[PDB]
Amino acid sequence: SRYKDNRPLNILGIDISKMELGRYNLFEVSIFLQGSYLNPFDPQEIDVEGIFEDQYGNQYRVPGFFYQEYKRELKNDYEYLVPVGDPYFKIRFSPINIGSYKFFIKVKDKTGREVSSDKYTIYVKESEKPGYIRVSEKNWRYFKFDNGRQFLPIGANICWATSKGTYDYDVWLPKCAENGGNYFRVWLGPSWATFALERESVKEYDLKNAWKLDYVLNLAEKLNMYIMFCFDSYNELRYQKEGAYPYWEHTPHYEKNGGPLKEPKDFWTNNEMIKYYKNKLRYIVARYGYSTNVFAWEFWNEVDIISPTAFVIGEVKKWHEDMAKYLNSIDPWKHLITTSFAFSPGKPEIDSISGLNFVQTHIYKSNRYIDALLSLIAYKEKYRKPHLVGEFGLDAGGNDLWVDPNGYVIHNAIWTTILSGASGTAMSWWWDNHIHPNNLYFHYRALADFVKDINFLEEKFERLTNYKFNVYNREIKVIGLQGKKYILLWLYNAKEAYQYKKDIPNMDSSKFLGSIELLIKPPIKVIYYDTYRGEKIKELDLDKNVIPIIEFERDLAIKIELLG
Repeated sequence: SRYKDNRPLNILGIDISKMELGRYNLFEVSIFLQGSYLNPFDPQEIDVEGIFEDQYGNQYRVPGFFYQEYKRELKNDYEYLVPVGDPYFKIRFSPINIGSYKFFIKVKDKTGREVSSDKYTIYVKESEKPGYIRVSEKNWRYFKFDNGRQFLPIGANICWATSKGTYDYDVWLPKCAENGGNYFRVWLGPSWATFALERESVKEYDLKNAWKLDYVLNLAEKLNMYIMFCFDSYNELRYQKEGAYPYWEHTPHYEKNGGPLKEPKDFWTNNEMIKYYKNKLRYIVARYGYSTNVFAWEFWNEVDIISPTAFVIGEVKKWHEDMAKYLNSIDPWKHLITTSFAFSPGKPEIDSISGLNFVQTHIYKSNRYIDALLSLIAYKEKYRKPHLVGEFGLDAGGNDLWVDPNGYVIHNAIWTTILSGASGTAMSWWWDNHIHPNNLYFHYRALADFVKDINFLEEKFERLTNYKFNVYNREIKVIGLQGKKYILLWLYNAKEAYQYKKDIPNMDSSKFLGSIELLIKPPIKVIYYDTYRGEKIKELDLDKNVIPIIEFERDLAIKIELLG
């Protein structure tokens, strides 16, 4: 309770960021107040709210949150944050409709006293922003923005920084975005994470780390990138004796460290922990919910590998059901909600929860991972909601960095996942020690440029099924999608695709190798696409349904337009 107050409840002053702003832009109110509370992060101690109403009958009840300003510097080789001024409270709002809004501020503290402001009027004009990300109503395999444009996530995990903190995101994110990236994932736990809110306590949240997350969210806003926020990771609830980077002994949840829990099993049902967790969800909604650059709220990283002493399937299921209902109810903008598993097929009792809007896969597999991805994507179509391969690599142990410096594994996975029908790319690990130093972003640029003009929401793509290969003395395989106006093929050499010691293909020749016959109606236009240089190699107008395959080293993309 370092931030306690014991004065009669009064609003002292307010600052309004701007009285006119654009659709989906941030409207920020800053509030100085005094009152009686032991913990500004607990709504039973102090409850700040903004009540906003448009001219179309919609009301928004926006929780407010405690804030400390900082000034950042790169002091030697680490980020250093200097506090500026006293902490105070904020309300962060984003308008969905344009036009006029009225709003007022309401505050209640532990004494039961309530105070309110007068009503203020603001004006919202049209903007370029596409809105929040939702599941597509036209094709449940994919995401959309509110404005109807597709959101096809292309990117990687970028879940924490080095000691350089936000200065690492200053480097990684512009490089990702200039190479077709629009997506990343960050971690808000365990307590060592860059953006850890529960750093020293589960009752009070870390204002420095929350400020870093502000900064990175603002950078995503400037770069048109969209972020999955992962609230907790399994390490928090895994005992030392169980390995796999366990952190229970160090986590603030444990009674040894000041928390309410005697053991991780009690996380799911302890009333005090549930209350604190709901307070955390309220803080996250208050501080970040306004942002259309929040793609999704993710409760857990790999909740199935918490301690086996703590995983009770019915309790974990009920907790996800109840927390998804609570989060949705307090989030004025109704962001997407998900969770994840280490077990690649996931847990159907949890994945089928209606309140989880999409499902995920994590998979680290060294052999025949192309087939594994295809199989998992086919399997999870049973849920009739989008599927994000949210973690991918060869080996949780990092063998990738030594065996595949050119990123062929990432390359194979991102092409496989997009052309197998998943909602976006397989999302690599190793952002800091592999993707960036090896400059692997070109793989994403080539894929992004291949799919950029295809509307997955309209094509009614199905996996390619009726094809005949005529290829002699080479074992070529195909992953493909057949749609209303396009067929998209990724062809790979089953031998070479899993061999990583070779230099990046430099395609010079374009000899004839073989053919693929497809069930289509001429005429058609065939585009051959170099998946490494990210460019068209050759274009062929065809009057029959036999598509030549030109020579390639490792893999080749083909885009076929149904003209007839």
